[PDB]
Amino acid sequence: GFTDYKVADITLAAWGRRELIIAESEMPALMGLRRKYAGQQPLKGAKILGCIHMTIQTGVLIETLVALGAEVRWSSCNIFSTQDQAAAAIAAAGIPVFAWKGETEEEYEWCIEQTILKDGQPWDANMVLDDGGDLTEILHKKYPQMLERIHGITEETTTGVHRLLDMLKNGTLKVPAINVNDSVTKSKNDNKYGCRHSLNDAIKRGTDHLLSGKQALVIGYGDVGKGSSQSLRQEGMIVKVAEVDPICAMQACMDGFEVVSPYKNGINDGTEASIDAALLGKIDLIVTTTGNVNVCDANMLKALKKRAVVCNIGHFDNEIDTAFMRKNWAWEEVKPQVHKIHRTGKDGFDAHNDDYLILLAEGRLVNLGNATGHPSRIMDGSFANQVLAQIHLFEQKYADLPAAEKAKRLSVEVLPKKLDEEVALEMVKGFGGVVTQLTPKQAEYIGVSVEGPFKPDTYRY
Amino acid sequence: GFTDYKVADITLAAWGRRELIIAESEMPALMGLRRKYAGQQPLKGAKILGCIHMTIQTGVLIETLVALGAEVRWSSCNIFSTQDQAAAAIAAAGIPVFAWKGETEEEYEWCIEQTILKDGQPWDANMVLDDGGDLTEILHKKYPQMLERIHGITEETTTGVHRLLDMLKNGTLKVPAINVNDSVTKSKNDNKYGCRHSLNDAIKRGTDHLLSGKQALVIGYGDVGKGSSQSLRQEGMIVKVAEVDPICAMQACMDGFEVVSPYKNGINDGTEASIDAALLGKIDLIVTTTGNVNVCDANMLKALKKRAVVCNIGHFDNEIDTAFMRKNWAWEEVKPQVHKIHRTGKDGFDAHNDDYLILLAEGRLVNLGNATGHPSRIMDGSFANQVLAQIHLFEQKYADLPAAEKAKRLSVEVLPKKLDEEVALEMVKGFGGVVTQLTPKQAEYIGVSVEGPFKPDTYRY
Amino acid sequence: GFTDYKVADITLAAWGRRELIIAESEMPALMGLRRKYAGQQPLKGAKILGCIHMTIQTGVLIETLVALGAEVRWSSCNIFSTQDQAAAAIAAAGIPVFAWKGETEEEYEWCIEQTILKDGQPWDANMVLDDGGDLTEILHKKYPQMLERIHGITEETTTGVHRLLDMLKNGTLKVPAINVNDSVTKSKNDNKYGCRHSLNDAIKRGTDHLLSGKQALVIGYGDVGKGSSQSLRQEGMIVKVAEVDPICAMQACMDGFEVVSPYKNGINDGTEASIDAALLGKIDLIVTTTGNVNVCDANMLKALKKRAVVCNIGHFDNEIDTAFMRKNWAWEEVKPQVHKIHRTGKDGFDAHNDDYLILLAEGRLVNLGNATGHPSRIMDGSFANQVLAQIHLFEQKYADLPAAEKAKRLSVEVLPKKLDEEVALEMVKGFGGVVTQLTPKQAEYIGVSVEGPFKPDTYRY
Amino acid sequence: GFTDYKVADITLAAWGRRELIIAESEMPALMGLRRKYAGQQPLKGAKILGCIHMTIQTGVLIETLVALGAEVRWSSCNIFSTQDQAAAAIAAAGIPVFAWKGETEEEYEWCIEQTILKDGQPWDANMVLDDGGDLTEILHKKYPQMLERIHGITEETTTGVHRLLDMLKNGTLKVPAINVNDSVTKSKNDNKYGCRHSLNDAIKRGTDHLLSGKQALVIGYGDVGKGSSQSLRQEGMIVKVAEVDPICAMQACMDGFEVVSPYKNGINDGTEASIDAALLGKIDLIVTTTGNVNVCDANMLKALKKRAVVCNIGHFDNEIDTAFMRKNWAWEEVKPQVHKIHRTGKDGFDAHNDDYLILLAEGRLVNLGNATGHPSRIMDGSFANQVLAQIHLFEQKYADLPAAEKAKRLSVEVLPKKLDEEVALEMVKGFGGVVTQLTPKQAEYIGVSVEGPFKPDTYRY
Ligand SMILES: NC(=O)c1ccc[n+]([C@@H]2O[C@H](COP(=O)([O-])OP(=O)(O)OC[C@H]3O[C@@H](n4cnc5c(N)ncnc54)[C@H](O)[C@@H]3O)[C@@H](O)[C@H]2O)c1
Ligand SMILES: NC(=O)c1ccc[n+]([C@@H]2O[C@H](COP(=O)([O-])OP(=O)(O)OC[C@H]3O[C@@H](n4cnc5c(N)ncnc54)[C@H](O)[C@@H]3O)[C@@H](O)[C@H]2O)c1
Ligand SMILES: NC(=O)c1ccc[n+]([C@@H]2O[C@H](COP(=O)([O-])OP(=O)(O)OC[C@H]3O[C@@H](n4cnc5c(N)ncnc54)[C@H](O)[C@@H]3O)[C@@H](O)[C@H]2O)c1
Ligand SMILES: NC(=O)c1ccc[n+]([C@@H]2O[C@H](COP(=O)([O-])OP(=O)(O)OC[C@H]3O[C@@H](n4cnc5c(N)ncnc54)[C@H](O)[C@@H]3O)[C@@H](O)[C@H]2O)c1
Ligand SMILES: Nc1ncnc2[nH]cnc12
Ligand SMILES: Nc1ncnc2[nH]cnc12
Ligand SMILES: [K+]
Ligand SMILES: [K+]
Ligand SMILES: [K+]
Ligand SMILES: [K+]
Repeated sequence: GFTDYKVADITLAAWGRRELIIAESEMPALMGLRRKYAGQQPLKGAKILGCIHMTIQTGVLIETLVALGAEVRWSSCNIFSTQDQAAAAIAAAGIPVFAWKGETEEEYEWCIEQTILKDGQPWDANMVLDDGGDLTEILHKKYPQMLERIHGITEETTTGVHRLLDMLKNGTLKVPAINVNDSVTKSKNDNKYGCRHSLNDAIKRGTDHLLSGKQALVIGYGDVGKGSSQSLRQEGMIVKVAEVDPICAMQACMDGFEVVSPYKNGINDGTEASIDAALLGKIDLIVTTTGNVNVCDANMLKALKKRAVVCNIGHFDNEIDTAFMRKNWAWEEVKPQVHKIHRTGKDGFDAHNDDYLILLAEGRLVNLGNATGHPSRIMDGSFANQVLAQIHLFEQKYADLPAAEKAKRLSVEVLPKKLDEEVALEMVKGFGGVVTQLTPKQAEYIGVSVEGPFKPDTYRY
Repeated sequence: GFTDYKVADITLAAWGRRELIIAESEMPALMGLRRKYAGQQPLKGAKILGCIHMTIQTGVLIETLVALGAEVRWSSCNIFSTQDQAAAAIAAAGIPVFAWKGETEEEYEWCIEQTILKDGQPWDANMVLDDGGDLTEILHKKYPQMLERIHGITEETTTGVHRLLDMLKNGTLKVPAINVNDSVTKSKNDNKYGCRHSLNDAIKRGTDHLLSGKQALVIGYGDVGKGSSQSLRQEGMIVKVAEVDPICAMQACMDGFEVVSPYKNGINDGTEASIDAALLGKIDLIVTTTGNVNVCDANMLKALKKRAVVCNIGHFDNEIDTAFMRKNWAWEEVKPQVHKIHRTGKDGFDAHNDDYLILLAEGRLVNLGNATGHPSRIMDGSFANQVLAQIHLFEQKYADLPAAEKAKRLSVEVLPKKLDEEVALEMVKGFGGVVTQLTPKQAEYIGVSVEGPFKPDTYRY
Repeated sequence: GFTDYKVADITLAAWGRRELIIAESEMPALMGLRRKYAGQQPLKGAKILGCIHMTIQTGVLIETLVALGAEVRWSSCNIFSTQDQAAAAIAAAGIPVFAWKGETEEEYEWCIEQTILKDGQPWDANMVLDDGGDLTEILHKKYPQMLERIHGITEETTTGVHRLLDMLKNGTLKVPAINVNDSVTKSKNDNKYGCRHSLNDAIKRGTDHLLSGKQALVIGYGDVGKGSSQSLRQEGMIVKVAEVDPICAMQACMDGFEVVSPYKNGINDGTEASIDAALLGKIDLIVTTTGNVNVCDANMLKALKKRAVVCNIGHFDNEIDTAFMRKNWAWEEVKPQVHKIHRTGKDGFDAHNDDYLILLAEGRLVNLGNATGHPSRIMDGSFANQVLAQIHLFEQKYADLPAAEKAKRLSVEVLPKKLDEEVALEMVKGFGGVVTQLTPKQAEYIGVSVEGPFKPDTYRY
Repeated sequence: GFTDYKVADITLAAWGRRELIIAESEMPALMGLRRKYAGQQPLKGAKILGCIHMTIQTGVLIETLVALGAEVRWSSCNIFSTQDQAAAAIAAAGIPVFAWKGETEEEYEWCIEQTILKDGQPWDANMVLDDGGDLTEILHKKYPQMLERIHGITEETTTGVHRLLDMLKNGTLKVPAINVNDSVTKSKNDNKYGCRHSLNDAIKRGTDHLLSGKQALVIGYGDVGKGSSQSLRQEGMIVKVAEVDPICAMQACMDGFEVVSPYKNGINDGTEASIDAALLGKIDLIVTTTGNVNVCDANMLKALKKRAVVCNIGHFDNEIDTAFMRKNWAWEEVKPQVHKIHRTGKDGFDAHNDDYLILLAEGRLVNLGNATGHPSRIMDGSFANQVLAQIHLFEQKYADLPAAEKAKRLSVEVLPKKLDEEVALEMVKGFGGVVTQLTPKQAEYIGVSVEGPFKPDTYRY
């Protein structure tokens, strides 16, 4: 008689459950934590508000937290990223989840609100797991009294960490947080290799376009930009890379990419004259990866080669000026998450017009919107970190401390390197890899313990 | 009338000078510093003891320091790494240099001593530029009075930095140092991409072996191991990777390599029984990249496939147990830096014996020993950092500080990120790359200045 | 009032039509033929029985033949390869098509029969377009009177060509054929690069498995094996290749793959003892590419690592002994075209059993079964060849020739090189590529016409 | 007391002999033929004029022919391709060889003449082995009476085969020939993979330039162009490809290269206006691979980016207009086979001029001129074919036939596929590869013998 959920189609549960069982076999770090901590129940009494893409991989995360003793209430952090079979399997297990693929913005906020409210009143939540900071922001702005009982936030992604650090700098962050993004087994695994796997996957599913031999422009060359450029280059695209950070641009050059700017001499002065129209007129695919605002702007969209594909793999859709396209150009839906944007005008469209762009996922995160996001064996690292971070902040019991004790603990921290290494070891063993053990003499020679950690905290990998 | 040098053949100078003029055109960051600072003469009065591979690239470094006002006395930090035409060109310019390819160990020490002593007495040195820490160690052990007047050390390489940090922790470091290795435009340029360019280069020059289709084992997957594995994989080798650090091993797996140990279950217990003989018996090439001791040990050498190539690209030769091979097996020189090691015994050799290994550079740094090390356009980054570090420590004038002020400044530091970025920008422009400029709104959106720095100090790239 | 069709769901037609309009923009060679020949109507009077995967790409092929004057009746050549929106769009256009994704074998035969018969009697067919030879075989065995009036067969694929050549050698082939497979713009485009695009695509859609870091075994290294191995290697798989042809195996070695056999010393003597159990126990993915029989046999399936993925990209499913798996092991459907094969026995299954294989598309062509097959821009080459071949055989009018003249024309031929080159030129222009024109002196120097052909017929590319 | 030779330095013989002994271990097909045929002496009585690059690999070929009973007289087919240690080792073995690195054109012709003449009179030669057709041409034009006693020519390379086919077409070829180039274990091994190994090798040895991140233009995309493009792309160059053959251009696009022409719209009308100056002004490296004339012409050389590298890997230097550069621009030798070409004029040069090109090997085959050509394990295939071809033509005894028998045998033929496969098998075993044996049922299923051949003669691989 469980009704405390909202999903697209509960009859997808058995399919979702089959995929969860496969995903468990692909997630040895996460399932190792389930086995290790199940007897101890370290999350007994935890009540976790979770806001992260309701995929099969998030399902394994949810059920690990529950297996460790937690209660949860769950929503997705993006309108297109839910896998409806994953949501159904979680709801069928008696877990409150409010998520479906293809929400409206109003439905998106309503879903988050259904996690925060139980029976019309604030749930007695005491932990937060977030991806991008939307739940964290709603709590601080609209439900500040609830933060009086919450011990911590564990934040998944680069954009969400930025938002937390802004709150900390401004003195508005109310509970301590763990930056899960910056574990090496997250940032340099999920952010990079996850996008390598799933960017070309999403473009193929949405368009079935041949990529070999065509010209791509990747805006950004951080972790997501690195993985995205490789996703395209390994398919045979001719990839050009734009960057504002000269160190990242240096890496792009050494990795074998030509570094270009959409703007003449790199100067974005707001005029059409500043656009390198020759460059943009040759691009078949543009991908934004920055976490910044308006990096694929209206003048760039006007200058792109006819029939170019436009997509964003950063957290928020404002990387592309889709608002300009909504105001000026006609949208022809090809299928869900695939639209032809007719640059002829806004008053209907000609089904045979040759002057259109193909926009994927309406500019929302394309790997999750047009495919299934990162694969389970990659998300294993990110979500093992999430579980460890939830255990730590819940055990620390910040909400129970005296006000003086709270002041010294109000921070944004990362996990210790030793735990990062232990997650990595389980990942390596999952591939069948065999890590060598240092001899006592070798450990002494390089100045480390045989057990690790093996690198100083300054090490960049 | 200049005689204050010792090189292989001074008649090679004109050839060296032609290569220096080409290298200047490949080193825009370093030559940009030469142009920016020449008028100001920031190194006027500096007297630099330099100990680093006497290559064409080091020649451009030397002449940049001199162009900024320094005097120098120079030696190589490896017995096989000098390019004799580079050494000749520097000596022909009136610069004291003591370096040739193929020194003995006694000659190597004598060359360092010739930089320290001028006319039989300590030179009036006040700065140190070092690669690996050998000059730094000799000064601390044998010439402490000279360190009294030295303002700082700028150290090039991972191994040298480790030695500095040991001295700092023991309270034996006498002057402050800059860790040049850990600029991103050094570590994630030189250490990685430099070895990608130069490892396969050296193996080809030493052996002319086809690499495609053959089996390689790379010991280590830090920056050098990453570049080395790519150097071989891009040639079509089937590359396996060993590691003690599970995070580095995770990267190897995600990069498409099989992670293996020379020892059964990774346990190095000193017996032949622990060697994975089946694995080592299929390896055609082994490369050590660790900075550690005895990572290609006697039992591994005994188990390698007949005619395997053995080489080391870490700083010191003790990565491979070459002492064991000198004691037990006969060495047939093919040509300089290429030896067949006959596993039949040590009492002469059979020129037609099939049971040998090919050892490159007698186990010393193979890229420099059997080829020319990293290319100018990569060394541009490392050496622009060296020049900036020399300017900073020389301007700080630590030797002239009172004892109480010395105590506050005795440290090992890295260059600020802003300078790292400015070096990278010159490198990118050298490729013809165009970096984009943030708009004021974008810079505000991500919380940075339009001029940078663009990343927090914690960022790993 | 059109009812002469059978598809899954006619309401998918508008979606299919949108994808056809996109595919037209990705198929410049095929659309160029449509424009070049539309006025001349070279297929006026042609009545084409077509049997080839009812995809969007085949839709553009069908509508090109119709635009040139043909009437057609169409079926798919595989039970899982139809895209239902493509079938719907073709039926909605008034074209007889009998095809849906997920036919039974009985439905598959019924669909072919519906093209052959119209209103219960033989259609007035005079041309055949086939992929794999199934329609060709049915006509020869069951409808010889129909072949009397058929001018030729244009055969798409390696397996179908082999079947034609068998009939020719036995004197049972009744009408001439064009081997479309062996145009360079087919075999060395479609067979190789098509599988490079679509193999990893299908595995991702079926399983969402990370491929990087895992072990693959590709059986075969012809055109399909070459593209398949690249599809996996570019994702970071560690790919091993099996072959019976030592020249193809040599290419695999030089391409950077380890060449292995499932059998000890390559000897397939039918016993379990001949299986290299150590090798197969480390394989995460096996792909068959051979066009041969039982190349992934029962003993290999028994020896594979638990949870390995098993798939076939050759034309027919008998490359894998799926009959053995149907007889002995329980099948758990995950979703359409994805089955867990439980090696515990056949009397039901345990949903949590760890000892299963994942079989894709029930062993049928995996790229079409689990994804969408090759992309439009690659199929452009194959299908431009098909149109040219249909024009040529239809113009030759073999059925109308006297017996003595038929005897001189009964053959299996390829298209002339000049047409192969003209197809390629349109493909290159589609990428924006610019082919250089020889000067008269250069053309004389190498002995060719400025217009081509540029290579002798013996050239292998 | 052997004096019938001319080499650079006979004291290099011991070094050459050590490298020959290593090369034997890298050439299993060739050494397998030595072992197989040594007892039978199938070349007893053969007297072979040989004209092919006097490398270590050619040394193993020579000594295989001698071991099979032949006498030989040898020269190089290029002025820069000899390895002086290889020439010395052969001369020290008592084999007549006339070859050194850095011959003049006059010395080149004199060396060929020393093979043709013994003691001032024509040698009683009866077999010819040639690479490029220079010896074959001299025999036909200047020594036609010698061809009356010669049983055949075995020709190594694409350009030499073209010359033979021209003679055959004109009725001027006097003896039958075997096209060794067109074995698959030659053309699709040597021509492609050999250049992949040795192009980047030669550029690194000549210039030590970083290649990653720089722009290359490869003229041609046949076998040499394919291997050359990969040599550069795998180092991280951004490679553009020019072609006159649209099928080869199609392959370039699908392999992930942008296809461009040096001429606007591909039209080479002889004017400077036709040069795409924007394209050429961005190219850092141009490589000619065509076997054609003037594919890197004077107007292209004028338009290249300052400091671009120019080289040719086709057989003859006339691919580049070096004559134009000799007449107009000053040459500054950096070192042997490396020249800066100063575009400021011809009246001396400024050592610091920035407007120069770097020409490698004076436009002669760059892999052999600036490095050591293809590696032994690749040349194994080519030279096993050469030995088989020499055995066959010598056994056929064309010169001894009646005039009527000669007419029916005057042809240019390739080796049978069965032998091509047997060479390939030895190559595969050299990598440790294991070829699978077909079962009787499988061989029947695909219509081949279990022993091969496995493909029809039309197969392109
Ligand atoms: N879709 C996914 O699965 C996924 C995964 C991880 C992270 N993310 C999101 O992707 C975004 C990027 O994350 P990251 O970890 O790569 O961050 P990052 O900071 O490592 O990289 C962002 C890069 O963008 C560059 N950049 C900023 N403004 C630019 C501009 N105007 N033009 C060009 N380059 C510009 C920055 O210099 C930086 O190198 C964030 O929004 C993050 O939350 C998405
Ligand atoms: N030849 C060159 O041009 C060049 C360039 C840069 C640095 N170096 C030298 O190369 C060495 C490595 O430098 P780095 O910057 O890559 O250091 P690093 O710390 O980044 O990498 C060394 C790696 O070796 C691994 N390792 C240690 N012991 C091991 C063992 N027994 N088995 C397997 N892996 C083991 C460590 O876990 C680590 O990841 C140093 O000696 C450095 O000075 C050489
Ligand atoms: N799925 C697709 O889209 C697609 C595309 C083109 C062709 N095909 C089909 O794929 C198959 C292969 O086509 P192809 O053009 O690559 O043929 P091919 O003749 O070029 O290659 C087949 C290869 O299999 C090898 N082989 C045969 N028996 C073997 C065995 N027991 N073990 C290992 N290797 C073995 C052969 O030596 C040969 O090199 C055919 O059935 C063809 O019709 C499928
Ligand atoms: N250096 C080496 O080790 C080596 C090895 C093998 C062959 N070769 C030589 O290399 C040359 C090429 O041999 P191949 O086997 O690759 O021949 P190929 O016929 O396979 O390729 C030559 C290519 O050049 C193209 N081409 C011709 N004129 C052109 C032009 N003006 N612009 C652009 N492309 C043009 C042709 O279309 C063709 O595809 C020959 O001279 C051959 O003897 C050298
Ligand atoms: N599959 C996935 N599940 C959850 N969050 C993700 N972020 C990226 N891919 C994801
Ligand atoms: N190493 C080599 N020896 C002889 N001929 C060659 N052609 C190309 N490389 C060669
Ligand atoms: K997924
Ligand atoms: K160098
Ligand atoms: K498709
Ligand atoms: K060689």
